Amino acid sequence: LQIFVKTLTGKTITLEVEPSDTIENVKAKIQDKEQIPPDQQRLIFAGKQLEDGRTLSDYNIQKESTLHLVLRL
Repeated sequence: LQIFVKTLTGKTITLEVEPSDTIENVKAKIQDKEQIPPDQQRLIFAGKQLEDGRTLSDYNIQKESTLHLVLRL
């Protein structure tokens, strides 16, 4: 399963994910590609900030969904 994350430079990266992946799991995938610690990451889907603990399927995030990475500090 693949989703897009718009990166700090406006660039797009694709992430390979699973439907039951947690938001913490997605932040760890972004840490591996962009080297931003998960605690400095805020992830947005359709204007709403995603929270650690919940899964992609919990937010109805599906193939080709786009998350927005913005930095906290």
